[PDB]
Amino acid sequence: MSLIDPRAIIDPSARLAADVQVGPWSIVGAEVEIGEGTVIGPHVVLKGPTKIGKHNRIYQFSSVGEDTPDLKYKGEPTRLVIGDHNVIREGVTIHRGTVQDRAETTIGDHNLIMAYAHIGHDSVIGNHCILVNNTALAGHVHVDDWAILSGYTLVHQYCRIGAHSFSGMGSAIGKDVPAYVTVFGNPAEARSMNFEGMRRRGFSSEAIHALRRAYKVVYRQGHTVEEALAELAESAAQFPEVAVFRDSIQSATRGITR
Amino acid sequence: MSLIDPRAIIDPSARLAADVQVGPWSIVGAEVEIGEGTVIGPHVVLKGPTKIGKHNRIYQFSSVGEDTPDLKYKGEPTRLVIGDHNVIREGVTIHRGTVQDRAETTIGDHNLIMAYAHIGHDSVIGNHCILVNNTALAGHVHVDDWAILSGYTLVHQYCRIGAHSFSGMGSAIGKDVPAYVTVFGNPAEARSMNFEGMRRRGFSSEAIHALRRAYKVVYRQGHTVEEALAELAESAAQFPEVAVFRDSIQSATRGITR
Amino acid sequence: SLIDPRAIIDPSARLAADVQVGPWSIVGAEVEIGEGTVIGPHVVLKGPTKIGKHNRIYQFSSVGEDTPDLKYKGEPTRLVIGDHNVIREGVTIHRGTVQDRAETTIGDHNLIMAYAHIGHDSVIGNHCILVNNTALAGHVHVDDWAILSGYTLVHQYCRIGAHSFSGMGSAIGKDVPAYVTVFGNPAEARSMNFEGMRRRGFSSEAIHALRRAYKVVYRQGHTVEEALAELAESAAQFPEVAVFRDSIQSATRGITR
Ligand SMILES: CNC(=O)CN(Cc1ccc(-n2cncn2)cc1)C(=O)CSc1ccccc1Cl
Ligand SMILES: CNC(=O)CN(Cc1ccc(-n2cncn2)cc1)C(=O)CSc1ccccc1Cl
Ligand SMILES: CNC(=O)CN(Cc1ccc(-n2cncn2)cc1)C(=O)CSc1ccccc1Cl
Repeated sequence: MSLIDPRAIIDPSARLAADVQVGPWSIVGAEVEIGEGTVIGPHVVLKGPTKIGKHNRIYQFSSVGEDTPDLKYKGEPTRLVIGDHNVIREGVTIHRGTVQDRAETTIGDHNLIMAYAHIGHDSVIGNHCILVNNTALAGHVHVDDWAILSGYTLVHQYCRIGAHSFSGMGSAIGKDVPAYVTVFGNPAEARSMNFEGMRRRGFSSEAIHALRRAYKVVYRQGHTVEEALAELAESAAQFPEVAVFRDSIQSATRGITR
Repeated sequence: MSLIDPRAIIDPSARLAADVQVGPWSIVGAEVEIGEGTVIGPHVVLKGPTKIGKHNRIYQFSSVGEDTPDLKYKGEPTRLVIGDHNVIREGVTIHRGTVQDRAETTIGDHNLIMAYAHIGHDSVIGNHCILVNNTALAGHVHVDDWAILSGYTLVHQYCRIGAHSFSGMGSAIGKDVPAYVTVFGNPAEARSMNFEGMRRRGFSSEAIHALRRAYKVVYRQGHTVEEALAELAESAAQFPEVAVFRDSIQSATRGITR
Repeated sequence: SLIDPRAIIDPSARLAADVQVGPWSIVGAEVEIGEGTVIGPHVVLKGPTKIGKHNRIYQFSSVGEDTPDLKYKGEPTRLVIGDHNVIREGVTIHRGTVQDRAETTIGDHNLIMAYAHIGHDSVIGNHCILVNNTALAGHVHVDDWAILSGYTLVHQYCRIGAHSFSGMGSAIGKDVPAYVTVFGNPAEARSMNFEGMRRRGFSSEAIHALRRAYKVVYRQGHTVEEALAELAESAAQFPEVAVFRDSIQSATRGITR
């Protein structure tokens, strides 16, 4: 046994750390860089320019670093960056960026991306996220830390998925999801907050209550989004956790001079 | 000429019956057992401990016997069991069980599992079922005989799908589906009974009528589930087919002491 | 050479001189591939299949496979693909059945994105876009310039009209008239694909005529028969409206009442 299967294809211009493993019938294309302790399964296609960090696991039938088919993209040298300790399951597609945004699709650390998920050009994923089977980010999607997207969740171009937020299965998301919020259906509707998530992060009980009141201000009291932001000001100064929620709504809603 | 492609990989500890066929670039991992007359296509990944029965057909890009990514599972030696005369189409994922249930994902006989379907840990499928393209069982799902799940049907953890039942396409099922019942939408709603299915099994005309009346008792007459079960008692003693229906509702609805 | 030594080419396959085939791809019996086409790695082609010129087919695609429909009993049905198509990763395309025309057919300049499914006997025109995980159950006709957003599902026998547009996660169970936009599960008509008309450089008079046509069919309490009658004037005035009328016409025979 060697760590790189003789049946794999490694481009001369690829750069692999010493203890990387690559399974049989995998392609590591030009300008792919792979960090210490990462494991590429069999039947994987990597394409560049792509940087993959340390201790990742990528499973069979995944195409990572492919060009978007968007007719916007004309063959420019855009990037894909993946951090550390990620798991990418079978059949996942991840596309590199486009020059019209930041020229980079980026993924953080400790993420779990389950089978057949799609991560479109220019998307940005944080840390500790979970994208369940067949979740699809159309492009330019920002997913902040600890978010969970249930299976077959679809996200339109440019949407922001907030920290600790949660989508139900078969959700079709067309607007930002504020931090902590749970959404369901097609089209997606806000229902509650992800209290399970807050429990696991060990939030105080006072903070959990504050976040429920915050939900009610925004969603259950007839406030416009402007009026809600004003009402949340007190509660956001009292609790770092509520400030995250206010900040996610703030940055979603410029509006127009009326 | 041998029936196992020289380009395939067969683990020393795998056990294949005499006339098994394996296509090129397929992996038959450690502790996989394959029965008489089964055909593995090209580009298939089998992983163990897995037992596959006789006269199965498994198509390209399928990963059968993989570990769930559920953070619940910590690497214990769980099983997958597949029966006889099944067809598993391209890109299907089937996961082995978890110690927290029965340590076994199990599939019966004569099933058709179409492209890109997912069968989660600890799920149990009976005989003569059809899972259409991209049907997903989240885990611990029991599918009883002759069920049909239309394309892109999603099923939450722990749901029971009844015998001869039928889901429409893009269904999102969160509670049990009684036998014979047809459900549609996200979230799934009961609509009618799968009379097409009863026709194919050659049910008597008296039994079909009895099952329609049974549907009406449970769904269209303002009965509580307890009151419906009581009303069905007569009809379930008269017809084996109605007993299947009553039994599926019975075993769905312990409830809580009120 | 342009054919990877790690690929498998059946003796009975017929490849034009400058076809490229990636490693670990199978070009099965009775597959024909035209000038300038590129097959990626890890592709499975099966026949009888005819693929035209300047196509690009990506990894993990199974093109020309038999339907699993229990209707089909192993007869030699066909798949035909035209010119300048792009088929992205993981796409499945099935050949036809003897119970229809024995042929699944795809035109020119189409883009079929990852994990899309094209069921037996479906017919796709030109310039269409099927986005990730779009699924045509079978016998589906998609006319020119249609766009099906991601995870759009289409029931057997539906006609998707020219320039029509489905929103994401649409579940389509009846015909979609030309130009119409539909959304949801079950799919509902909302408006017309004006963006699409802009790109084709339709006249401004034609765009207006098509909006009025939408209103006749959908927003004025007309039966479909009454709408067709009302559209007759406007369809003679504008080729673009005739496409719309014709899509509704051919959707609605009905029964003698
Ligand atoms: C266990 N809970 C559920 O399965 C509910 N869930 C959210 C969810 C799922 C998984 C996790 N984690 C897994 N490892 C750690 N966390 C967390 C939340 C869904 O996405 C349901 S749908 C589905 C589920 C699985 C496969 C296909 C489909 Cl379609
Ligand atoms: C033939 N009938 C349908 O196709 C209707 N239906 C239920 C259904 C489907 C198949 C079967 N069988 C196949 N062999 C025997 N039975 C029976 C009922 C759907 O799943 C439509 S959606 C769909 C259909 C096909 C591919 C992708 C998608 Cl998304
Ligand atoms: C950029 N436009 C959108 O992504 C909106 N849209 C329709 C659409 C999409 C793309 C195109 N084109 C691409 N090249 C040329 N045209 C046109 C219309 C969706 O389908 C969203 S969902 C989706 C999108 C992509 C992957 C997975 C999924 Cl789920």
